[PDB]
Amino acid sequence: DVSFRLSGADPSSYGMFIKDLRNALPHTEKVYNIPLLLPSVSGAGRYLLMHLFNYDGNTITVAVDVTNVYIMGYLALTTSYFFNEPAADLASQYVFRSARRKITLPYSGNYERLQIAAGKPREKIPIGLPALDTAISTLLHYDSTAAAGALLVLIQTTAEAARFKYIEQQIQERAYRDEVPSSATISLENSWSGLSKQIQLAQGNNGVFRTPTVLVDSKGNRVQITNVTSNVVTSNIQLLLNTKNI
Ligand SMILES: *[C@@H]1O[C@H](CO)[C@@H](O)[C@H](O)[C@H]1NC(C)=O
Repeated sequence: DVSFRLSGADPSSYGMFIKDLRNALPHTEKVYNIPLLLPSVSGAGRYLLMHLFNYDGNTITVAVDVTNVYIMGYLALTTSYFFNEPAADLASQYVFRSARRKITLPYSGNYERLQIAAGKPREKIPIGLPALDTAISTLLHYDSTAAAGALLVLIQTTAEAARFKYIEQQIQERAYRDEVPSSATISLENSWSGLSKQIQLAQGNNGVFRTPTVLVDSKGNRVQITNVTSNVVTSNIQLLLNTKNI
């Protein structure tokens, strides 16, 4: 368990939640000083439970695969909800078995299918701590269209912030006012797998990527990352997806 309370939340307590989230993910090595997530984990140890409390103190518990930071499903009162995909179905064998009923959401967890279900891309969905409080409250009342948008908010404010310090900082800036994610934020989210792969390939290649990774920077400009000396590698990314899962 890691925990976050929106009641009384500020940039510091959110920082501590994101720190806790990162520290709960097991790893045996660092690659260029960045934790390398495990190739796999067998049984219930695969999944971390995040306890989130909205402002009024209602709670959901979110199940996260510790090898890839993917949200598999969540529990809200006595009802469990899982994405419609095999990994989630497998997770439902291990978490929230005490739920009185289990609902399978009518989409998978990937951004493309979530955006379809929600009626909108995530460029247009404001994120922040208030949006996170809203998302928690939404997931309490099954509505599958509303839940898709809530889940885009949740994934970005939790998993994506764990992966990148820049995104954590973006959410901290939106502690008391939501705002659509920066282009750079979207870019990083979409590049995580690729960055993770190229950082791993750079080991044995003198710190140079085999294939450059294109990102958008904080001013809106398209930039190529070619090696591990980039600030994206030294001072941004916090977790690497294992190339075994790429
Ligand atoms: C790698 O990227 C840096 C930016 O960090 C750039 O200035 C430099 O020319 C590149 N160095 C190598 C060894 O490719």
